[PDB]
Amino acid sequence: IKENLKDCGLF
Repeated sequence: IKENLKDCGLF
């Protein structure tokens, strides 16, 4: 949801 991009490198 949020984690799959936040704990990768987006927002």
